Amino acid sequence: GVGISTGTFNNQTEFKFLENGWVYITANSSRLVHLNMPESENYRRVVVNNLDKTAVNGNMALDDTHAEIVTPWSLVDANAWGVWFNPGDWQLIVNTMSELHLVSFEQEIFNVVLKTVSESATQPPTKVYNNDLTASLMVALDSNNTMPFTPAAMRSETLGFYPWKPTIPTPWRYYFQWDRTLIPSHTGTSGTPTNIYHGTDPDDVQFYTIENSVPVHLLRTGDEFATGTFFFDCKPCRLTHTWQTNRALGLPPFLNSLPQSEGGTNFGYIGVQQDKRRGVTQMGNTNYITEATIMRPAEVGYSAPYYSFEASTQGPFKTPIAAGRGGAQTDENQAADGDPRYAFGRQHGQKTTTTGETPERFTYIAHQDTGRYPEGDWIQNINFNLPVTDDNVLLPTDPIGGKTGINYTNIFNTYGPLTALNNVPPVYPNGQIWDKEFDTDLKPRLHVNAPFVCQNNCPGQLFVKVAPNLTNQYDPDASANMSRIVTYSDFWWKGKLVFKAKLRASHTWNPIQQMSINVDNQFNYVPSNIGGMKIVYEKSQLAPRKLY
Amino acid sequence: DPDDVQFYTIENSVPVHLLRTGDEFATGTFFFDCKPCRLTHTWQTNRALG
Repeated sequence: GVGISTGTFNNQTEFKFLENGWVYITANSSRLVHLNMPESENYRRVVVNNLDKTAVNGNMALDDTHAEIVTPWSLVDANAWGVWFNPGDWQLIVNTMSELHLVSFEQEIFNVVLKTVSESATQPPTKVYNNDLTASLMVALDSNNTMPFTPAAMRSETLGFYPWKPTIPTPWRYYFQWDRTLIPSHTGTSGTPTNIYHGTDPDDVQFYTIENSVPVHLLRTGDEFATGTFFFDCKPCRLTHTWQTNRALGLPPFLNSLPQSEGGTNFGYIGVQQDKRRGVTQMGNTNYITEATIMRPAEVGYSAPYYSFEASTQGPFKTPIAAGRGGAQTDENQAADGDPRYAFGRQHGQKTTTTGETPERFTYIAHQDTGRYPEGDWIQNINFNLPVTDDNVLLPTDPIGGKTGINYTNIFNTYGPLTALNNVPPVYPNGQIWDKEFDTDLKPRLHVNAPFVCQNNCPGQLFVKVAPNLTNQYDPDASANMSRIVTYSDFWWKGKLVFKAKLRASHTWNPIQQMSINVDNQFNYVPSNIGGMKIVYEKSQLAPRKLY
Repeated sequence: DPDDVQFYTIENSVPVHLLRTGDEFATGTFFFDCKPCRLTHTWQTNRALG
């Protein structure tokens, strides 16, 4: 009814401990959601073309040209770690667990309130907020995944990360097809490179509408909507990282001389001359068995062309890579291609009491050592005469195409049948949790954005919208915009996300890395004297494991 | 890198059997799950297909 509540607030995280070292993690999330009525009730096909920016030679990487359908609907997206876990729960998970399973997800909308705004004619402005007990809220759940999948984590537009802070949903839009050509250039290129928006292919037009594809429920102040529990079919996510590169696989060489004293100046020695050694190499025309040349079971990681931009029908885009740079852990200033960089706002971690549009940002330097250090690679001739001469080696310091700032490693690819690599780690709090699997016939081995990828399906997207609230003057044949009563809705959203995790076991003599509170980071986890909050990023794969 | 340190000891991880002259140790049978290995070679390159 009007005065009877329809749900309960719940933002607890439960850890139910099962048998055999498995724990059942239930993450409850409750938010207050604020929804204004849409700017227009119509679907728009809007094109963006930043010709002014890309007209400058050398700015081709700044292309923003695209076509999208702007919809009158809003998307309630809870696909982010911060939506479900506070830093304490994350500390518990990433310190005490070894792997994580995504089990189930359900959500509901309850305690719907629809209000209208009226403004007086008094010379000093003044407005009064009133209830409309008979207005309705339009709620659509796309359980069959008919609409384009638009995870809001990519744009930092999920629900907020604080239970005590009200949140807003993101206006929903999806991509419309377009053909675009952009010929690259550089500062000093003469003429105008071809920079043209070609329009849309009729063969690819897909105009989706919520009304035609999803059942829509009209919720009044006494109604509630529950989605039901959806169960995932995803692979487990490891909460441990690998440290072993190819150089640390297998049996080390036997040391025939060992140090007799402590100190860094006292090393051990193999003793056997390098060409006289025993072992197996994949170099059939050399007798040198060294740590670099000895054969290994397979390859860990792969070189990829970095900051490579590929063009297709829709224009240029960056070639994605599955691993971060080498040596970035020692020096963050060297973090580059492959290290995901997150920009977010006051709803998602930025200090809630800052001023200005500048976002908060961090680059995630994962603990897994699966990357490459291209400044240390080289190619040399098959003859393999050592020391190698100038003409017989291609160093990263050598130019390609006459460019003094491009070397062979920029265009280099060593992905092969022998490559082994890990899934992306969970990035807390701004990282996406699950992703939908591509509908290609041949599918990618992993997604760079979410650690969980949905094989068959995963939960339908939840769309909300304030039902039209018309005045007495509505005329459907009038060309101008609709005349509506200024209406907005506040409703309560509750979600339940269920995980299954395995408690870790101490395998080594030494203690592993753990997350802790310390004097430097202490104030990152408590409110300021004027109510300000922030959620800094936490690494997930703290503990090591043996690759081989 | 401290996050990668892994010091293993046999005494802390494996049961250890002390054997005297009159003792013996059998491991039991382990059964594999590997794929078959072919004792034949292929000769066709792309130029000899079809």
